[PDB]
Amino acid sequence: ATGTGKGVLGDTKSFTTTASGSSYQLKDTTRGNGVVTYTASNRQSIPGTILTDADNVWNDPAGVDAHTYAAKTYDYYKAKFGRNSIDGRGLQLRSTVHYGSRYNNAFWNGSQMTYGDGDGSTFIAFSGDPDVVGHELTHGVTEYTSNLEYYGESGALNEAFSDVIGNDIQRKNWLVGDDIYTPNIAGDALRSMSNPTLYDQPDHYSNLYTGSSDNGGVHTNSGIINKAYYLLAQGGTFHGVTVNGIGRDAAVQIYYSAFTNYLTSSSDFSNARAAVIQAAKDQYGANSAEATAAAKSFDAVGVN
Ligand SMILES: [Ca+2]
Ligand SMILES: [Ca+2]
Ligand SMILES: [Ca+2]
Ligand SMILES: [Zn+2]
Repeated sequence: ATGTGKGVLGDTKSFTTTASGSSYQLKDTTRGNGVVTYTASNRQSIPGTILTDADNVWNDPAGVDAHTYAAKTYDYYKAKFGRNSIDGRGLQLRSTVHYGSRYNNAFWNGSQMTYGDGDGSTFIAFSGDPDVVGHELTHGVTEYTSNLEYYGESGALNEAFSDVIGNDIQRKNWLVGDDIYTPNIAGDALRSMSNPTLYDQPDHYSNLYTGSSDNGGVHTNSGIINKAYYLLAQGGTFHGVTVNGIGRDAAVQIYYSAFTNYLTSSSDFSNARAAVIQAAKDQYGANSAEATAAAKSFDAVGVN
C-alpha cells in the first residue's frame, strides 16, 4: 500500500506500507527482506510494536521519517554501490522511534536503528535528518564489511564513514545532524565536515584527541577524516597542501571501496590513507588526478 504523512520537519511524503486486517502497518515488504518501523511508546523496550494507522495517512512524524529515510537509504546503497541492504543480502531494516522519554540520542545496536525524540530544546526527533538515519544504518554496513573496532583511530574511522555516507545521501551541505539540532538556531549542526573545529572536532592529525573518554575520542577524531573527505571532494588549500577536488560522486565511490574492501577491524588513519589511495588507483588509474588528490587530501590533514 501507499501511505502518506508528514516528517519531523512538517513535509508531506509517501512510502510503502502493508494492509493487515483493519489497518496498515508501517512495513515495506518490497525492499530486501523488508523495511519495518516500530514505536517504543516512550519506553526502552526494542523493537517495540510495529507502527499502525487506520487510513494510511500517518500522524507520526518521527516514524514517517525513520521509515521513509530507511527506504531511501536502501535505494541509495543499491543504486549507488550495488549493495542490497546492510549485509549485501537483503537484511531486514528495523527502526524504532519514540525510544525513551526526551532521549537525546540515536544509535545502531548491531541489529536495528533506534531513535530518541530529543528533549525539544537541543534536539528534536533524530530520524528527522536523513543524514542521521544514513549515519546509523552505515554502522551496520561497517559491521558487515571492514568491521572497524569502536576505539581509538579505528573507532574514529567507523564514525567518519557513517558521516561521509549519511551526508552524501542528502547532499544538502557539508553538515551532520543539522536538521534535528537546536531548532531555535539556523545553520549550526552537530558536526561540520568542511570546518570540523566549529564544533570542537580536530581537522588535522596534529590535534588528535588522545584521552580515554568516548572510547578514545571516536566522535571527536572523526573530524580529521571528514576533513580529508571534504578536501578530496571539494578541493582546497589546507596546511599548505593544495588538493584539487574531484567532486562528491568520485570521492564517495573511492571511500565506499576503501572502507568496505580494504580496511579491517584494527585499521588506523594511516591504513585509511593507503586504502583511499588504493581505491582511487583501482577506479581512475595509478597516476591519475584522482589518485593524486587522494594522497594530497591525507597530506593536508597530516596523516602520512
Ligand atoms: Ca491516519
Ligand atoms: Ca542534514
Ligand atoms: Ca539548529
Ligand atoms: Zn555513529
